[PDB]
Amino acid sequence: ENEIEMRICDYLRRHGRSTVQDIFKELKLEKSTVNRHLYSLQASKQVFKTVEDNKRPVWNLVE
Amino acid sequence: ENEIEMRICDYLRRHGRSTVQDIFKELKLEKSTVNRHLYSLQASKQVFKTVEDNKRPVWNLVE
Amino acid sequence: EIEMRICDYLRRHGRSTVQDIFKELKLEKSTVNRHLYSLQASKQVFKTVKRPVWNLV
Amino acid sequence: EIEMRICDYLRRHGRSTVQDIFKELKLEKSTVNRHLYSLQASKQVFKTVKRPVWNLV
DNA sequence: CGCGCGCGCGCG
DNA sequence: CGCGCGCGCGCG
Repeated sequence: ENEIEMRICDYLRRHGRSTVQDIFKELKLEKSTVNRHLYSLQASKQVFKTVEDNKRPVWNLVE
Repeated sequence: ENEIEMRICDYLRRHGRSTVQDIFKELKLEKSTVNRHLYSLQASKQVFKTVEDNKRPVWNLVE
Repeated sequence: EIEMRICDYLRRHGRSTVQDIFKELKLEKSTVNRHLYSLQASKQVFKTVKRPVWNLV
Repeated sequence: EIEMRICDYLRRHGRSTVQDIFKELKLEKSTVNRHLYSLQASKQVFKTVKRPVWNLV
């Protein structure tokens, strides 16, 4: 859903750098639902992630 | 939700042995939501699983 | 054991897709891939890319 | 390297919880556990149970 | 189409 | 409280 993606981006716009944990717990969505859209949004260059070895990816808006 | 668990058990009652795949695709729920309740239902002895090494667990009602 | 058979296929045929390997060895694609990625971690095999192509060392 | 330090702690102190290990080694619990379970798979260490307790061989 | 994935995990 | 988990994976 576009609505889910809107809410994910709005969360990132409000909070900045975040793991899937911060996002899904706040939005009250499944972790998997959020990750699906995070990786989808990464593909369309709307979000980006940084990953330290063996750590949860950290996400933020490209803008 | 109890409703989710009801639907999972009803699926199993109708179809018998199933992986999380069969269930979540039919119920239109996230795989994680279904697995959460499967493992919860396993704990309360309402469902059981069999697992061949390196394969998806197969689930069925205890009854 | 499975890893032995995989490395042996590679040792004989060289560059191979997972498809080449599982077809010959009569094994599940997922099984062969699980072992290839573990062998990759072991620095025993490597892939080129997808349709990855695998080979020894 | 981390696995070296873990096995060395075990070699010196014997039966240890992940808590014992990470506190001494100054490492994340998740890091130590990831390596213990890999060493378990390697048949290098084993656990008794939870609060698992770990030791060599 | 890359896929190795089992995973439930929320955990502080 | 066991937790190692990263995981997005839907894939045929």
